[PDB]
Amino acid sequence: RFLKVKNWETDVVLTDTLHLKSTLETGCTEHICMGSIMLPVRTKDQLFPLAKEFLDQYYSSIKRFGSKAHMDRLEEVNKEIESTSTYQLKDTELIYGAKHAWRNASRCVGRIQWSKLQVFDARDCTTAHGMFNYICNHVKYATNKGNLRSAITIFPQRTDGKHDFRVWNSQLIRYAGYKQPDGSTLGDPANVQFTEICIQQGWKAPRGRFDVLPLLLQANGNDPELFQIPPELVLEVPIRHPKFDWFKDLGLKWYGLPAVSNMLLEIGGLEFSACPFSGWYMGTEIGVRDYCDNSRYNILEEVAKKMDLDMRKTSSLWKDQALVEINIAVLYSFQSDKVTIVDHHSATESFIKHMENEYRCRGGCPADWVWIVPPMSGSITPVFHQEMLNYRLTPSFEYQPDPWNTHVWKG
Amino acid sequence: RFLKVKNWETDVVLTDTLHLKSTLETGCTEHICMGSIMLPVRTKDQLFPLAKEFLDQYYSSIKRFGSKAHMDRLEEVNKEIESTSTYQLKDTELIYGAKHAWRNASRCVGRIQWSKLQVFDARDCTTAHGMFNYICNHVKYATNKGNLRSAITIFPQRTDGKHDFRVWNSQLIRYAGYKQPDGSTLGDPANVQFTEICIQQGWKAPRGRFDVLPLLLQANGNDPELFQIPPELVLEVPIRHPKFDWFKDLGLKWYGLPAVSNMLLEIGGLEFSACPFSGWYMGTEIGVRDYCDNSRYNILEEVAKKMDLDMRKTSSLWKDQALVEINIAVLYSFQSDKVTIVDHHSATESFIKHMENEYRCRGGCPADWVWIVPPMSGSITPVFHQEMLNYRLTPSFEYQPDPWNTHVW
Ligand code: HEM
Ligand code: HEM
Ligand SMILES: Cc1cc(N)nc(C[C@@H]2CNC[C@@H]2OCCNCC(F)(F)c2ccccc2)c1
Ligand SMILES: Cc1cc(N)nc(C[C@@H]2CNC[C@@H]2OCCNCC(F)(F)c2ccccc2)c1
Ligand SMILES: C[C@H](O)[C@H](O)[C@H]1CNc2nc(N)[nH]c(=O)c2N1
Ligand SMILES: C[C@H](O)[C@H](O)[C@H]1CNc2nc(N)[nH]c(=O)c2N1
Ligand SMILES: [Zn+2]
Repeated sequence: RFLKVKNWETDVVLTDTLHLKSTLETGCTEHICMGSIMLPVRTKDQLFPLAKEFLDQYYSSIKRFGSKAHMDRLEEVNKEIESTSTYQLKDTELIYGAKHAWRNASRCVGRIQWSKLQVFDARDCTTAHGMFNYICNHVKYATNKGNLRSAITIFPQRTDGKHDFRVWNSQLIRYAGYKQPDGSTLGDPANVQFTEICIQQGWKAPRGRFDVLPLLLQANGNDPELFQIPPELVLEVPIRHPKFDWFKDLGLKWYGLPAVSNMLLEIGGLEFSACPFSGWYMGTEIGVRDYCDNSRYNILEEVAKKMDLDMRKTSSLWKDQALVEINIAVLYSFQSDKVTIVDHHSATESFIKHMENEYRCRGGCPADWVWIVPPMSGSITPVFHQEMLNYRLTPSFEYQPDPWNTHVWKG
Repeated sequence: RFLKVKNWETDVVLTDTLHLKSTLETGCTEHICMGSIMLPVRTKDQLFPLAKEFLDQYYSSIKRFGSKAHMDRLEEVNKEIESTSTYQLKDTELIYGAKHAWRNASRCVGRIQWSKLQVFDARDCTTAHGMFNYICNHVKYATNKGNLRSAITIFPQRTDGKHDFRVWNSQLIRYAGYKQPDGSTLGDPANVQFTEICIQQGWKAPRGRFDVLPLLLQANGNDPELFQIPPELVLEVPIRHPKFDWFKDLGLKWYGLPAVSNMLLEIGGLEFSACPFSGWYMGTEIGVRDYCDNSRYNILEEVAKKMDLDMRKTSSLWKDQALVEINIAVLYSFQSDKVTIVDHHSATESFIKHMENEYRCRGGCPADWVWIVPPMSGSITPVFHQEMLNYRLTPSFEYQPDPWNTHVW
């Protein structure tokens, strides 16, 4: 079967065949679409088909499908599963697997970059201190003094689910949030719960607006341990505006390295519960979401006050005007400090070229429109006008619940 | 089977039970989501369960479910379908059905208004000339000198499908588009094909940038005929900016009355193929889509130039800056001329309030996030942060293909 998608701006029609390789469920049915819902141990039995499907994909990718090496590896993995109940990936397979999880990540607008990914194999890690060292090296490598390089660090896979490696932080670098007795929040309101956990675990909180959180690291199912990232490894950018000299005195800054650390990487049926990965920012992540969400730093009012906008009616579009200036400021600040960043126009235009290439060479590109369209100026980006098909391919990144909800405290 | 939707800004969680009454298919499956795809006669046998499902909901709405009058009407409609192959709605049922088609319109952000809809029953209409009169009266009533009022006009239902009433136009009021001898497009590029059909049917085109198209009306399955809406019934607004004196020199205008005329209204299995309806604009429709879509009036570049912005690099956000100014100018111009308009902040706030009402009083609210979130400033409106379930309830409005594909002349 063939599914078609149309671009309503160009009339370009693309044909998807890749969706035929999708196995997992979307949340949608013939009767209900869950496209805007954020959240819509294996037996030997379920594991070998998953392993075989992956190894088949891997061996096809290297043009060795059906070779003796391919058949030998199937046999090897089969024997390993029957005897030890799991199996280990070759380094080559792990690299291919991590690259493909990114390539398959339907919510990721940055996927033109997918084949350029530095994979740090941390499967020999055994302790939280060991995890800390690996994560420091990842941060330093990926940061590269502002010339950011995409990377992922992969810690040992799940075994019985009682020995999980987990990074408790949702991102390697984030700022603390402190709920005040008067109900106001200091710093990032998104990180209040996690900040409270770190404090409980013994973190001495500076209690300012931009305190870099410590890492909370769980190795081998043990209780998590606290570590502070060396400050000299945390590259930050003070935010200023090219025309407005008062913008700097808002006191804003942000970190240069966006690094997701709470997702689960599935490759060949194996589950990597700790697999922090990083790229570089699209400006709107910071200027639209982190700064302007009512739920986050919420700076729109203060910015519009300083611009002397007419704020007595929403129809002056004061929020929209202030929003644009804040995003100009973020991009300008990053560019001026020589820290990699991409604007939403550039990123979406590159995504469309990536997606067309994928349709030609792969027969599709699963994409989640709700996430791919930027949170400002949607329809002046080419992705707004592009029909997309969302489906789930493996290898994959999956959301997993926060560890504090499920962790068995050892004491 | 009982489903939750969470607002990620406020943490409010609502439980949807209404989706279990949903009937039609979405285009999605367990393997593939088609949420971003724009486009994802009845026999006696198919018609009666549709009639019954509708009449049950109707009698329930007026708290007379299972009453003698409920059973009597079901009986009456059954007899009528068996004997005549179709049936006629009572005026009360027609009004109820049209209001609920709007209530069920998952792509409509303006549904807080759904119960205030003026329904014009045009089922007695028999000719294209009659259609034109009804439409002028709708246009005049809905416009109301700029104080717009929501309205729908409902022409006769489909019979054997060879006698369809259709308005060939996609909206009652739209501007012509013409392909120019040097490859550019004058007017609205979206209307080039329809304008050619108008000219070849007789229309004398003025060949300007903002020529209101004539209506092409089809009655009783006949070949459509051309009528010009009286110019004095088409309220238009010159676009100016409150700060930029030069903005007026772009020579932009838009019409005040948005009136969708190409959809099919289904009520109780009955199909109203000509049912033009109108409300009032949300400003982004005009300022973001009509003016700034690359395939539409495409004015971003000219505005940005007049603002003297750095157009050399995307990262200066010149497109974004010009976009906001164009939308400020649309809203200002409508407001100054006392023509109803709503900004995207205000409209989305109202929709969230509407969703909460629908959840508490009805068990849910079908909504299509891809359409409901405005085409600019998505995440600074509250709908961006609201999970929505999309599902199809009847009575409904459905898109139908342009009739010039269907029509045999
Ligand atoms: C190279 C530059 C990259 C850019 C500009 C980029 C951009 C983005 C953006 C804007 C999002 C949506 C983020 C949000 O709204 O929270 C996203 C999501 C995502 N990205 Fe990329 N990304 C990049 C690199 C990467 C890399 C290296 C990986 C993994 C190897 C990756 C995997 C993902 C995944 C799994 C999601 C969904 C995240 C979630 O569900 O929370 N991205 N990306
Ligand atoms: C009274 C003020 C109204 C407002 C502010 C409003 C707002 C909107 C907007 C912004 C859209 C998306 C339009 C687009 O992007 O093309 C829409 C779609 C829609 N509206 Fe409403 N509307 C109003 C009245 C009505 C009425 C009176 C009806 C029916 C009686 C209605 C039914 C629909 C339908 C069926 C759609 C989807 C249209 C399509 O598929 O092309 N609306 N509305
Ligand atoms: C509920 C839920 C589900 C889910 N899948 N995901 C989340 C994290 C949310 C998504 N939206 C804001 C926040 O994500 C925060 C992290 N944003 C991505 C990034 F900046 F870290 C990044 C890393 C690497 C490359 C580019 C960018 C929550
Ligand atoms: C392909 C396709 C499918 C579909 N269902 N619909 C369309 C009309 C498109 C949608 N998006 C732009 C254009 O719609 C143009 C009409 N816009 C709505 C309105 F302005 F007429 C209006 C009426 C009443 C109240 C408020 C506003 C195309
Ligand atoms: C409810 C809705 O799905 C939710 O707010 C989504 C919308 N789109 C998004 N898109 C991106 N890139 N990141 C997000 O966090 C969200 N949030
Ligand atoms: C491909 C995508 O579905 C298409 O561009 C949609 C996106 N959201 C929209 N939303 C509204 N209100 N109107 C539209 O025409 C569209 N177009
Ligand atoms: Zn879906």
